[PDB]
Amino acid sequence: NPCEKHSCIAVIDAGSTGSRLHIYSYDTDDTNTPIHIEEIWNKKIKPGFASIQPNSVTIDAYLTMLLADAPIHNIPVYFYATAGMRLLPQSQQKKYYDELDYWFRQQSQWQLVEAKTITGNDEALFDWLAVNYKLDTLKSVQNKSVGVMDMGGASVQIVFPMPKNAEISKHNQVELNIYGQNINLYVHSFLGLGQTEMSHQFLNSPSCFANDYPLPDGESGQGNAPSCKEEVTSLMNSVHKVNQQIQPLLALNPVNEWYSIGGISNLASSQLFHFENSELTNQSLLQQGDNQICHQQWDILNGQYPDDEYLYQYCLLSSYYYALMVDGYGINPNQTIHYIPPEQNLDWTIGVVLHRAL
Amino acid sequence: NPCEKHSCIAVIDAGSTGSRLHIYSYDTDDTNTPIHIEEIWNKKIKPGFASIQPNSVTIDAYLTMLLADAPIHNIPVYFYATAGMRLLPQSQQKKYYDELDYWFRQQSQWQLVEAKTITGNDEALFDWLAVNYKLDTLKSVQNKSVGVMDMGGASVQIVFPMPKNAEISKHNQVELNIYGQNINLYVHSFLGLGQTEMSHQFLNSPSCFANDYPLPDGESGQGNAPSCKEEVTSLMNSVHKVNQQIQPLLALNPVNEWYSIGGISNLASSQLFHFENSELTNQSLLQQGDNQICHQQWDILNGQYPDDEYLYQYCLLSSYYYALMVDGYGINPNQTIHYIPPEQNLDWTIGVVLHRAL
Ligand SMILES: [Mg+2]
Ligand SMILES: [Mg+2]
Ligand code: NA
Repeated sequence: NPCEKHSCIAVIDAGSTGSRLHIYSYDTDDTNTPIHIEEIWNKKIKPGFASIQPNSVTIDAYLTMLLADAPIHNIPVYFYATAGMRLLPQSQQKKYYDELDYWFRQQSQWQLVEAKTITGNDEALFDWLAVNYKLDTLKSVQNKSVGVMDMGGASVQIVFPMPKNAEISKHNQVELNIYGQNINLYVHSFLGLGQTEMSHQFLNSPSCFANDYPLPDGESGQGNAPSCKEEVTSLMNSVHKVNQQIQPLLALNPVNEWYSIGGISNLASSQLFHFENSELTNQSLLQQGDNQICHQQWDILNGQYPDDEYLYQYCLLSSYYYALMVDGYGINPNQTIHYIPPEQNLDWTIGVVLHRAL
Repeated sequence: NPCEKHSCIAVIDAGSTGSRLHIYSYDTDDTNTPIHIEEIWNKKIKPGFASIQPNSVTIDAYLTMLLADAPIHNIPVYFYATAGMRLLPQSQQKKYYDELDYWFRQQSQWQLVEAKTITGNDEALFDWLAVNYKLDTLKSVQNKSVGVMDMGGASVQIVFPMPKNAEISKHNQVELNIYGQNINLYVHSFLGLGQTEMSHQFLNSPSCFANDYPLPDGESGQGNAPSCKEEVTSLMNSVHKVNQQIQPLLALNPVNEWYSIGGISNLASSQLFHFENSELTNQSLLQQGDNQICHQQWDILNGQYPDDEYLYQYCLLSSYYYALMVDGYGINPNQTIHYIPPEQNLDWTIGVVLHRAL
């Protein structure tokens, strides 16, 4: 019974591919900042909140599925949506939040505090705080710079320490003081470069799929990860200018340790890829995708690995993470990238627990 | 009931943003080819079939909404999905068709003949047949080349006469004999270049939205249609290589008359754009988007035109159409593009009526 003995709050991550409810217990320090944060309940549902029809009945069914069986009810709730809602204009988002408001009113258990769409810059800030909280690097001044990448379905975030730079948009910088230390971060979010959204530009690229994979417009896969990666790079850099925006800031503000969350954790953890110590390199990721998926015969590979719904996309995703990290951000292909094990349930929502007290 | 005296079939265009049921009555000529095709019923619903969750209740609700009030039944039904379903792997699509098949087997007003996702090349063939059926150019050999463009939510098609060519993929060429004439067409569909998918790459481009439009990541619009157009061109050409694929073939097989269907018809017929004779030029489209939407103050313009859900996108759409047609396909900016009025309910489904028999 942790909430009779500690502060508890519920935070919902309403992401593009699904929603995750977390209930956290915590204590606070002499400034009322959260410490000893523990997840006491987790429930994840699909699909994305923004993908459902915005009406009375659909929203009731969704929230009921997300929330009903939660072992404790009478606590404060934060519902924060990310890139799936950001694909919609505010006028269309309002329908969702109007219905969501009404639902929390028909019940007297949950105490809805806020429900809104957060910007990609806020999501990146919470990404950094959540990871660094878990690493225990917040309470003392660090010798080393820790960067975080979050690989989502409709957006990707990157976030790292950088002193205030009045040449760069205020939207891409954040200054916080936490646990008595002053931290300055660069934040950026690329909407359209998440997994789902970017995949929709390459479904008819034979280099991006296993041999003989049936592409939608009737051609056959003929995988080749270096080729697929160059196609993805054109979207990263010719369209979004990822390189031009990010590389000069990392040159001048190098990151010593990189951590990633989001889909890359699942792929790295899957039966198809082999990585030690919950870390990878981009070079090993591209070579493994090239040999274990791109250059395999699809029907054979599909039969060997029956229980993985993302299997058909692994040539593409391997290629895409390499294009993003190496050709986009400029990270060296042999640089270690730590990824958080998916079983740990780490998303940015611990960031909300902390930042609201700051 | 016309179907007691004429052949009737139902064809459903299951597109990315909605499904449209059409019931056609027709007679046949001496070769059993349809003539005198008349739409006797139309019903359109949203959202797209691929956007719903696939289970018994949801598909029943969707199919009931689409079909249940048709004045005529006891007829064959063809359900053909397009790019919305093409975004999904066959394993996910299969769930939708298994539930759809069951729904039809559980009733007796409709005789399902086929329910399947068609390729964008099939969709392009049907786009050309539907338009030329309505122009009455199919019964006699033409001394004018007619090209057809279909602007969808997830793909765009282009299709035009081109003699059979051993160097072009067979998948991009179609030969058919109709009404005693032999017609060879080049077909192409670009998955990811439809309006909805494209627009997801540019939601944070200030050049693509009216002044001060709130972009999702917190920057402000600062519209400029030529600048937006150049951004969209990088998707067209640096990613999809539209120019390299299409321009050489139009150079060798010039089109005399261009017809467009899909979203452009709605935009051009809206209260914000002014065109006569159901035709436009790319030069005028880009000018009108630039001056009438891009360079306006968002809140002022939104207050002036409350009744149009697409208004916020019109700076981006005018620029995207120009990027697609001018920079992608090579069409001269002063060349007339005819658009079928939206009231006419012309989509490619008339092609299905004709094509079966050939
Ligand atoms: Mg996420
Ligand atoms: Mg369509
Ligand atoms: Na997309």
